[PDB]
Amino acid sequence: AGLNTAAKAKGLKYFGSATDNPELTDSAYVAQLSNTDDFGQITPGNSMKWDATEPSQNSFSFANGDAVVNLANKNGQLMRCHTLVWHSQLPNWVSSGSWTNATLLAAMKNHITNVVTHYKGKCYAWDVVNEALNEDGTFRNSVFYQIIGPAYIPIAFATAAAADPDVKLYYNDYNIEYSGAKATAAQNIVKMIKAYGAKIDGVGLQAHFIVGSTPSQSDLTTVLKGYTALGVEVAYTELDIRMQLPSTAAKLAQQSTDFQGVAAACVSTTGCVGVTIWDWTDKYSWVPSVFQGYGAPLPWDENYVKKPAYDGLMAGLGA
Ligand SMILES: O[C@@H]1[C@@H](O)[C@H](O[C@@H]2CO[C@H](O)[C@H](O)[C@H]2O)OC[C@H]1O
Ligand SMILES: *[C@@H]1O[C@H](CO)[C@@H](O)[C@H](O)[C@H]1NC(C)=O
Repeated sequence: AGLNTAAKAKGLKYFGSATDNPELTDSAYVAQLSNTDDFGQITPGNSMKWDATEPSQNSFSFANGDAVVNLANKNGQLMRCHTLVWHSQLPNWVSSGSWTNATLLAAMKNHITNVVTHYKGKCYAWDVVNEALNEDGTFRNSVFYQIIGPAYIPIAFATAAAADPDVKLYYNDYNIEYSGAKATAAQNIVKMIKAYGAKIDGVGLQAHFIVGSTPSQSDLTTVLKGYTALGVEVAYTELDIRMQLPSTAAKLAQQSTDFQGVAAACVSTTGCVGVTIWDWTDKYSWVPSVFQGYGAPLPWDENYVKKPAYDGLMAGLGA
């Protein structure tokens, strides 16, 4: 019947989509987001980030995050919860602070404990740390790395696990889906977390790809299995395949094969639990505001009509 029914028939836990709170007032949008043939899982694109949830220190705010959970609960959809520790979308008090290791650690741990406890029981997975790596596999020089050093990563995981021992704890990043220094360094993050004694359950592969320049099915699968070999699960967490505009029939067809290989890579790898696309309609994609000249990245167009990529995904899921 749809992406989620097809995914589950192949043993995946879900096919799902991100969304954001302004979109939930569009009734036609909501109807399709709520179609559980296509979506069995929801990620909040923004309302669980640090700026949204802890706008002042020790002053938490959950209305917007909770509204997305409420919609998923209404529909019987799973949640992925996104994201606890990240260098972007920090409130001013974090980025402007004069910190020591002890005072930033206390603020970081408090952030994690409060947000995870609030959502205890409500999330399939958390993206506990997001985008901790440079492209060469060194650590990104965020405020957390500058002040705390590499230990911020396992400390974040351990803190989340203490607050909610049941939820799957993920490391999430982009450009870790293809073979290379960054992917290898993501494997090393998994190893480091476990060497500290902290828990890590999954690797989240953002999968912000480019039409005609998407990793091949074979490389995607080698990379997925490089993580599942480590005793973790994997998921594609933010899948979109941006095209260099303008859109054409030929580009739409290439986009379909590109999406097909992603889905098929996941099915081929036991331990790949699911795919989430980063929203579902071109109308609401983040891409054009960030990648000048690119767009049309998703399986439905800006009029909410399926594109060839929808069929590519179904074919990769063996439906
Ligand atoms: O802010 C980051 C973006 O920088 C990140 O951009 C990458 C860059 O490397 C790639 O071309 C990949 O396709 C893009 O997504 O994307 C995630 C975002 O949070
Ligand atoms: C910060 O302190 C924790 C001990 O609580 C430690 O694991 C970490 O390595 C320290 N980092 C720095 C730069 O001192």
